[PDB]
Amino acid sequence: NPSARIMTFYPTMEEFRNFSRYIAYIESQGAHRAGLAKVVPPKEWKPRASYDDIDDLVIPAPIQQLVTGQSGLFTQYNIQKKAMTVREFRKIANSDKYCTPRYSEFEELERKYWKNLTFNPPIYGADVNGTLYEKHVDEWNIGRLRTILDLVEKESGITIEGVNTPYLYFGMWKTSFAWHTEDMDLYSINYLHFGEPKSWYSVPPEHGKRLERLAKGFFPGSAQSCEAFLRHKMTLISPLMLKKYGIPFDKVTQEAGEFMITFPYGYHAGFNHGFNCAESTNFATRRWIEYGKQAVLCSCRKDMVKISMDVFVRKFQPERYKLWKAGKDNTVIDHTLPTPEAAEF
Ligand SMILES: CN(c1ccccc1)c1ccc2c(c1)CCC[C@H]2CNc1cnccc1C(=O)O
Ligand code: NI
Ligand SMILES: [Zn+2]
Repeated sequence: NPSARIMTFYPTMEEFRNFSRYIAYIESQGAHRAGLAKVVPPKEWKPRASYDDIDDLVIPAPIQQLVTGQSGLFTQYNIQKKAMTVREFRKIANSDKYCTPRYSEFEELERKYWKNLTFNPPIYGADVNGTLYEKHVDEWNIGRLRTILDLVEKESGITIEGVNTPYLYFGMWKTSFAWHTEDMDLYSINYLHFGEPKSWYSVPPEHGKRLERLAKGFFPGSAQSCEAFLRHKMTLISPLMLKKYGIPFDKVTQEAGEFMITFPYGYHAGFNHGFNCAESTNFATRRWIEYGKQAVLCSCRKDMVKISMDVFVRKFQPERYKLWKAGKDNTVIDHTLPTPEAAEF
């Protein structure tokens, strides 16, 4: 993938069943270079029979997304509103006040998002704990992907909501997610259960540092008081700004029934087209371990997610454990490289 453009894959039912193995495969195809890949599941697979019995699902902490700024540079402040059900949410989303404007191509809707994101602030039903997968679905179950990320819970005994457990997100037109990589520069998996699309921007990991330098240059204050301020998930930057400042990036639109995968150190941002629900969690591979050792963490809030790397270094890099404990392991990540489990392909 030497254009490092976002790739789309259409696995057969038989490639689909082994999760970590399909991640290994898409990386043998270079999919990680772009930091984001789409995986369209085989036509007959479905995580759940239907979605008409969730109207009474509670969204404990929904957020109103106030955005402030100009000239394609913005800050998103996420204001916690009272508890509300899926029904109350859908009805707000589908109301004349919040529903999707007229468009006849993505590009038009993109211009409206960037022209209108600081007006009429939407509500996003984000960070809801739960899965919408039926108890019995065994393929790509966000609730139990069975990757090595599982050592945190199984060996360290630590539960981190949204990271090693699943989150649901109820979107409405113009709800957004700011530029970030995942906690600890993990992978993530994102499945759009139903509703209108979700659009994504990605920066290849091999160019992530340029995006940090851009953002640092634009938010010098933010940058002095924290080493990884983008991890606050409050910074929006338009594709025109990226283009203007020579930041390589791609876009893709995710439709209902499709997975998106983000890769370690893959910066992304994006917005929902209308009423929808996505499910997400983080996951790892062998390659991730080094990103975990090297990830640059929020130096400013007492609350942020940090995973102790010891369990992974003892198990998988036993030979380097003391070097590492001794600040002396200094491997350099080559972002172009597939995870070792890719060797078979
Ligand atoms: C600001 N913030 C905060 C973090 C720590 C402590 C206090 C606040 C925070 C944290 C998380 C989020 C938001 C805001 C804004 C809405 C969305 C989610 C991110 N959503 C995605 C991420 N990657 C990919 C896709 C999506 C998506 O929406 O589909
Ligand atoms: Ni993310
Ligand atoms: Zn911080």
